[PDB]
Amino acid sequence: VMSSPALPAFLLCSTLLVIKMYVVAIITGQVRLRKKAFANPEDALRHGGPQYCRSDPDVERCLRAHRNDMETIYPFLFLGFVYSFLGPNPFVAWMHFLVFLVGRVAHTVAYLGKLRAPIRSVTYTLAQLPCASMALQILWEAARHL
Amino acid sequence: VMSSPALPAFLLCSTLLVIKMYVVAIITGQVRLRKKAFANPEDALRHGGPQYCRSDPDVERCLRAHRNDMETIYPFLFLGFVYSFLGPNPFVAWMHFLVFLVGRVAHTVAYLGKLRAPIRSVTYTLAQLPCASMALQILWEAARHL
Amino acid sequence: VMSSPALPAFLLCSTLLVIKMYVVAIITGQVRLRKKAFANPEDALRHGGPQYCRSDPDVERCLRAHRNDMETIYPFLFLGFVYSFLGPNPFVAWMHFLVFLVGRVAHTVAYLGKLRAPIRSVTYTLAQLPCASMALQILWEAARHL
Ligand SMILES: CCCCCCCCO[C@@H]1O[C@H](CO)[C@@H](O)[C@H](O)[C@H]1O
Ligand SMILES: CCCCCCCCO[C@@H]1O[C@H](CO)[C@@H](O)[C@H](O)[C@H]1O
Ligand SMILES: CCCCCCCCO[C@@H]1O[C@H](CO)[C@@H](O)[C@H](O)[C@H]1O
Ligand SMILES: N[C@@H](CCC(=O)N[C@@H](CS)C(=O)NCC(=O)O)C(=O)O
Ligand SMILES: N[C@@H](CCC(=O)N[C@@H](CS)C(=O)NCC(=O)O)C(=O)O
Ligand SMILES: N[C@@H](CCC(=O)N[C@@H](CS)C(=O)NCC(=O)O)C(=O)O
Repeated sequence: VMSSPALPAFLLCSTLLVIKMYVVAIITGQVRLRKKAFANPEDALRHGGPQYCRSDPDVERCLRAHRNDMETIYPFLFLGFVYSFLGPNPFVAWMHFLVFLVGRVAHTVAYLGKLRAPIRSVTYTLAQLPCASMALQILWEAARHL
Repeated sequence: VMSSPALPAFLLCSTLLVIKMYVVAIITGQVRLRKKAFANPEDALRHGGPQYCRSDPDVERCLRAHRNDMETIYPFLFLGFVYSFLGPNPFVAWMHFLVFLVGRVAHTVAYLGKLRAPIRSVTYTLAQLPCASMALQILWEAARHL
Repeated sequence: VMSSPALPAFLLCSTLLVIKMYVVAIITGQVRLRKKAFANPEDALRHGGPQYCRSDPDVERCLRAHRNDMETIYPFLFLGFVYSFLGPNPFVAWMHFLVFLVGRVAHTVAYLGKLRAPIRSVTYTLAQLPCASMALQILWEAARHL
């Protein structure tokens, strides 16, 4: 874990974000049960009848949050890992990771909490900035070692 | 591949799971062709007419299985890789990886096979346990190296 | 970045593909705004009224492209990273990475550009070939080190 100075901070933030995705999965399942809105007939038949194989807007919202997480957190897992080994200034690296972590936690709160626009969109954009920064830094390092 | 004692087992299980996702992709395409249920008008027009740009419940089921795989296997790819370098007891590490592998293969069989509830849900939960375990172990290691 | 001879090429292609996914995300948002097709009521109310919380076929197409990217590029990020450390012939490794990069960029152009079938399907298949190749190579290396 001490293979580079930024790596522990990266691994902490990454793992917290993976756990935060698992929390979204748990919430999704709870909403399905409470709203009786299942995706599969076999599930519905166990939980009250075929009429409960149906869509629900709160379930759909949970799925959108989880999807957006997969669109953003998964690339961070890759970029941040690589970036950690490029010898960034450790404080600058911490700032990239913390901005991503806080932005993404805020995004889920804004999404699942139905907060007014543009709160969710701002949190998304915030969190994408350090990702864009890391991606460009990796591109320069990779290109210059070809 | 021998950078740590758990790494070969991790790479074997991971790669098998990636291949298993590719199998879901292949099945999905076959179901679209057999049910004549395409997502895009350009595809439908090549395969019999515009009426075949339509949804189908078996195609939707395949997509749900693939989505659930992306929600669970992708985090395992990250967590298990990191975990392999944390000096776990090799047998304990094997058990984490094997439980995930067997649970996830069983999940796809249960999902695509339309097995009765709660078989799929149990397989999901089974497989998530080693992921939760690895995530917490990474969190402690990362935190203690800050 | 010089931990193995193939690694710089891998990191270049990977990072370009992550950026290409971000481009799909940007396009998606622009299409939502231009078509006034938002997924959430809070978004619609900010952009003209509740009637604009609605689906749109161009938005749906963008989401399909992004989903297909997550189904294919994310596994490449894992496989290609591992493969880079297995001592492949560097030119052969470059060819795997370049075929994936070109195939995936072509896939997005074909998808978002609504190009006739089977252009998108061919690009998908093209790009999957080096992934299948890397996966099998990893499987043999992992298995033989058990
Ligand atoms: C990582 C998980 C974060 C979960 C954040 C959940 C935020 C829930 O927030 C709640 O949302 C409801 C609308 O959904 C409102 O009616 C409640 O008043 C609000 O507090
Ligand atoms: C990794 C890929 C696993 C594929 C598992 C496919 C399981 C198919 O299982 C089949 O499903 C049908 C319902 O779909 C049933 O009608 C068949 O009897 C059943 O055998
Ligand atoms: C990485 C991002 C690639 C973006 C490729 C966008 C291709 C857009 O291509 C455009 O698509 C339209 C149909 O959608 C056609 O009407 C236009 O004539 C065509 O040029
Ligand atoms: N797939 C996204 C791409 C753009 C994006 O990620 N937008 C942010 C800021 S508006 C978001 O939170 N989107 C909501 C979502 O993905 O459901 C979308 O459909 O909106
Ligand atoms: N996205 C999931 C989150 C919870 C989850 O993964 N549940 C498991 C056990 S019931 C599952 O197999 N879900 C089916 C699915 O994701 O389609 C869902 O909508 O259910
Ligand atoms: N999830 C895919 C699995 C198969 C696949 O990836 N097919 C390629 C070639 S036809 C594709 O471009 N699919 C379009 C898509 O995923 O929307 C699907 O539903 O088609």
